Amino acid sequence: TIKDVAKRANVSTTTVSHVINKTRFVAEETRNAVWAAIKELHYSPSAVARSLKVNHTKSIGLLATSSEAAYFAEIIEAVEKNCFQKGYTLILGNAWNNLEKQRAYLSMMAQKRVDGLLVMCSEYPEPLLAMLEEYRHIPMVVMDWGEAKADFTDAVIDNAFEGGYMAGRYLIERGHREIGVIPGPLERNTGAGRLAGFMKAMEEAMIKVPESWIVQGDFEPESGYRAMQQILSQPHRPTAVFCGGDIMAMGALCAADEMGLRVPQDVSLIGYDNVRNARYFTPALTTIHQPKDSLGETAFNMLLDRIVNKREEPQSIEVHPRLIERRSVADGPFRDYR
Amino acid sequence: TIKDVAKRANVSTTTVSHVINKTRFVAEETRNAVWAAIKELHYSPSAVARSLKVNHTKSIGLLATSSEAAYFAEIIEAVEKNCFQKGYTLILGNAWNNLEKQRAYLSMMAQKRVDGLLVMCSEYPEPLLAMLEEYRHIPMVVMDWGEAKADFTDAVIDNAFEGGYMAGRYLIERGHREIGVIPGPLERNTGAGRLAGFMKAMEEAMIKVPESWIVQGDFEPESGYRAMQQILSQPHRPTAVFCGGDIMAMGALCAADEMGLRVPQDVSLIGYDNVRNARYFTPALTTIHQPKDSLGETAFNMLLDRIVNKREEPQSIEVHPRLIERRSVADGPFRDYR
DNA sequence: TACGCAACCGGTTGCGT
DNA sequence: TACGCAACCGGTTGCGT
Ligand code: HPA
Ligand code: HPA
Repeated sequence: TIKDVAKRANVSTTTVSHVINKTRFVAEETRNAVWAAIKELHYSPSAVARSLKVNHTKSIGLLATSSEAAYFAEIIEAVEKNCFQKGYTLILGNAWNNLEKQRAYLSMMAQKRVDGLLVMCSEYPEPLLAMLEEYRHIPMVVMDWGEAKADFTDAVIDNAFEGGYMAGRYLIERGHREIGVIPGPLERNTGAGRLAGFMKAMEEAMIKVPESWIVQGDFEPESGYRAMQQILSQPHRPTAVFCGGDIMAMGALCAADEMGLRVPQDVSLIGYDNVRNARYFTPALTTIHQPKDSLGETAFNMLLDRIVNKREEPQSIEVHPRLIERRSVADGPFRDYR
Repeated sequence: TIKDVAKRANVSTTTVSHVINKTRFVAEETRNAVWAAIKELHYSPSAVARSLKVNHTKSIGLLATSSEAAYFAEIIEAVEKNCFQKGYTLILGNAWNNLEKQRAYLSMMAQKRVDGLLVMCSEYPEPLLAMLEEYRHIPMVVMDWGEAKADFTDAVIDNAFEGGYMAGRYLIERGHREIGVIPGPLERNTGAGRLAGFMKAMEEAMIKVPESWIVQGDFEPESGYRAMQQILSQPHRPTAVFCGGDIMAMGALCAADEMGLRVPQDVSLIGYDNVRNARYFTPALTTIHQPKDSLGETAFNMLLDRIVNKREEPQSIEVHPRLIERRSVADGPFRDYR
């Protein structure tokens, strides 16, 4: 069809091309005509054709886990913003922590020849670890590890441990010593990592956590509900609870409110993430905030660099968590004796 | 590089091709060799090359509004599931109710030659209306109108009005007559349409809504907060409130809980959407459920048809809302006198 | 000066033998 | 029998004049 343009315009296609991409001088008269031709013709230049030659699709691929979850959703929205802002196009792909689906997506992505890859697969078993290496060639950044797990990629690191520690302390310095914890999957960073940041704080203060007091979540509200309830269901119950993430948290508030417990009056809750609506949680949630947006843009940019500046050596940027004080935590028994 | 394969395998590329796409018989010996060549070679066949010839990218484009919002997010997750399941690849693009960004996305999409388009732009002014026609050629379904607004597209319709009516009735039949309403943007379907479904129910019951009692929302929690609060801030206040959507609702619960009002004891709230976590709202939200998942898959399929079965005539499928009874509504003053 | 020739990017496919 | 020739899909670009 570029041919149809050149022809209506009575010029070559090389010409037609150059005008469309402002790539070498062209007479006005000339320029005009092509524009008109492109116009009456209702012309849209194919990018697949163009891509075939130039050797880049100008589109990036997000090999995500799931996309509804507030946490995820929020990052993604970020990343898209950035792609759009720099001409990139986004391919959102969710493997749902499934290898098979992951190999698949990875393969379609390669075939569609994505300029780069953004990886958020939550859990990284050896198998997934290996597959990814099989594509070192396509440039990529893993956005969700605690520390760099491989040399063939870029990594953006969150400091989940120092976030976990932050959560513990606050609890501590506010009067508590009988604390519970609902962590997320241990097979994750935001799971294991947040937990241990928290646990160090406890060891530091000679506070021990009764195992009947730590209940595994999966980052979903329901798991929050079930844990909160299994915790407050006990003879002896804590005065404060540290919840792995905001959504599961919001599920801990429900349960407590269902056994007519009071937050923060009967139980204080500290969450983790600082999702867009935690302030409108009830009560408004106190939690550790993860810079999700800088998490996103910071990832793009590392990619873009590898893409453009053709970098070869892996990089790793750290991002920082921070405390957001709301109204779901209350002083505890030991406040004044400090 | 297909050439490099053919060569290592000592056969033609036509051959190499046919084996890779099981498109005509090939000797085993032959088949094997190519597989081996593809292998040692670590071969990934380009789809852009392939697309160039076959004339289809095998990828669809979502011209969305925003993607963090639970409602949206949930649909999207749906749609992706379906694309993946039928080989399609997804391009998520959010125009944020901005024409300029919309023209842009639309254009990149055309250029990248998407097999079809899924449209969710919330508001459709004449301008946006026109641009879309400029692409009748690319096959598309609008997933968010109340009734079909143009002949050059497919439409999936939700029945927002009969959802709005449902919400009113329940309120009514539960004892209420002093009701308020926080609608979403009137420039939308889920805004205007839900409102009027609701208002008919009221007219039907000689119930009038004091204008100081209807407060505009924007589907965001904060707008929920501000409205709830502007409503209960009055001398004379309603006994029940109908909220345009679940997230704004969850923001209405916060405020009420902040002026120490009681839900549903001091105010009953009926929401709209049935988002994944409304059950874990506090109290667990009573609301009208929109089949979001069937909303998604039902859209794909209309597209896929137009794509595959090359249909030309616009279609329109209707989907149905339904009541989900939770614990945020309580009997009202007139219950027994009915 | 301002522009055109023609080869190539990596696959697919209609005819052949 | 099982397979190869070569033209084409729609652009881009190094040399020319
Ligand atoms: O691994 C995770 N999954 C879901 N939500 C999360 N929020 C923090 N970490 C996670
Ligand atoms: O237009 C809308 N926008 C956001 N959320 C929504 N939920 C229902 N309708 C809408």
